[PDB]
Amino acid sequence: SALLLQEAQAGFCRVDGTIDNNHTGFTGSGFANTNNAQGAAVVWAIDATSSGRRTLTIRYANGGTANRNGSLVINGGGNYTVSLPTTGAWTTWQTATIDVDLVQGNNIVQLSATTAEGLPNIDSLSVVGGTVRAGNCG
Ligand SMILES: [Ca+2]
Ligand code: NA
Repeated sequence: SALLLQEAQAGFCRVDGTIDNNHTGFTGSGFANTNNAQGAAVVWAIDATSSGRRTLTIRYANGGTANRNGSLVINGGGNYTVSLPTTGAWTTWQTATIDVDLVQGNNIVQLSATTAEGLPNIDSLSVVGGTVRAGNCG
């Protein structure tokens, strides 16, 4: 019972940048393309019926040469790091995976750029562990 969160669907809260569709290979209607600024984020919300460990999978494209690593923070601060190396092209997508603890109830998940390049393009977030559904943005 994984939860797959796409742009333009319940549980997708914000991108500092735009939702774009001009590179092939994404899923849903697009992908998030952040501003080129550190701290630029993609934000989702997840409701968990019980606290407990989840595995998050972030599908992403990085057509630049440099890593564009992310800070992943839950409820404005768990604080995690996500490594986001080059995928070799803006049309090649890979996944980065990270285990986190979610609390029972609402979990605002922010993935933010650690560098001035912003994040790679972010296609989707997948969440596995217990019962999780779209949360409340805000
Ligand atoms: Ca997508
Ligand atoms: Na960008």
